[PDB]
Amino acid sequence: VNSFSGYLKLTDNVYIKNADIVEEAKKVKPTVVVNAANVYLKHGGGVAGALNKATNNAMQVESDDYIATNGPLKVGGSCVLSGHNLAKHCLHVVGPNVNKGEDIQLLKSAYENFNQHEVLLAPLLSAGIFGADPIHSLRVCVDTVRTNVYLAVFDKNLYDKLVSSFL
Ligand SMILES: Cc1nn(C)cc1[C@H]1CC[C@@H](CO)N1c1ncnc2[nH]ccc12
Repeated sequence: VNSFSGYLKLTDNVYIKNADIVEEAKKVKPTVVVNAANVYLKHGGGVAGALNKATNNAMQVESDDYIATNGPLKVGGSCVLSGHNLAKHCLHVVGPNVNKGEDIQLLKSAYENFNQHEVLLAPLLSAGIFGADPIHSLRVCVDTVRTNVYLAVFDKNLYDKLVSSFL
């Protein structure tokens, strides 16, 4: 039993809700919140911009030190950093950004990072400003993640379509 509330159950391990991931994290304080990161950990917009703003830019400060030490992530890769006031940890995961021409096949690799964590709050990778088809992202999520994932979808219209079209 966990404290996630109001989710629709899609499969044995995948759950979905129309929610603002910032507000969900603040309420639940999950062990792991997933960020829709880029390889530079520049949290300027999209989910990343919103999560960072909610930390009063502390996420960005920590991220800049991470990059200065380690260099950029790989597309499809991840790193674990602090969750600040939102979660114990933040798993920064880089899905391909179609608006950069990045291989959508890397979306499965991106979701594989979730399997290193027993329970996560997460957005649909490569959705929103990363330009991928959110229906496809949900399919890859369900077919790749085996741990318990609670998916937050900001846009109410898109959520209804993901549910209604889910196979
Ligand atoms: C814009 C945007 N850019 N990216 C990378 C994702 C999004 C939006 C669109 C689709 C949805 C994916 O779950 N997503 C969010 N979902 C939940 N909380 C959120 N807070 C802020 C954004 C957001």
